[PDB]
Amino acid sequence: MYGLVNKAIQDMISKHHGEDTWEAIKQKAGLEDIDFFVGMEAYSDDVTYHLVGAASEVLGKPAEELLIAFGEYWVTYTSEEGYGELLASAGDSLPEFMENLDNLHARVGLSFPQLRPPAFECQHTSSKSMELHYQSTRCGLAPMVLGLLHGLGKRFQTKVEVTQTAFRETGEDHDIFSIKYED
Ligand code: HEM
Ligand code: NA
Ligand SMILES: [Xe]
Repeated sequence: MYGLVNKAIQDMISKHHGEDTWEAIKQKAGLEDIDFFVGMEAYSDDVTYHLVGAASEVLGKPAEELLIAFGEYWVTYTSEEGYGELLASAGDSLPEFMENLDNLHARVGLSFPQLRPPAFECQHTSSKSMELHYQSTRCGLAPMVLGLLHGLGKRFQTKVEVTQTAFRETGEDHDIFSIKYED
């Protein structure tokens, strides 16, 4: 994934647990050979998977719980590290935001030529609910989508309730989430 993602992980861990913990996790992840992540440079997806697993071991939290926290953090992080206007342009409510997500990644994709973004599709079931279809080239990030939806929730001052109804992990085609929302 692009370094921006790994910088964000480093930043979340450092701010919440301190630099000493961040150095232990980096060492454990097998990355001592990397002084710093380059935001606009492509890295092997392995770098990120090794960091999550090393953080899970060192911090004693399941990888899935860290991915939910990272998903909320990403909403705030991008807005403060050069992408606030891009975010604002994708809208001012949770559902309109999700409709634009493919289009937001296409814009991100101008500047990150080698991006493999997720694909998201909405089916609106009412003015207060939707089904969200998530398809990805990667495994295991559905829990990250749960935290991102909560970050967008805090962003738009909107109560959100998210329940996953289908799992790529239990053989289903792709992950589907059921979302209820409300001002
Ligand atoms: C301006 C804001 C954002 C920027 C600059 C950005 C950029 C990125 C980048 C660089 C990646 C890594 C992909 C790669 O290296 O191939 C990524 C992945 C991802 N992004 Fe976005 N992103 C933004 C906002 C969001 C938001 C708000 C969501 C909320 C759903 C989201 C959903 C995801 C997911 C689930 C992935 C995991 C990759 C996958 O599933 O295959 N992004 N994004
Ligand atoms: Na990576
Ligand atoms: Xe992300």
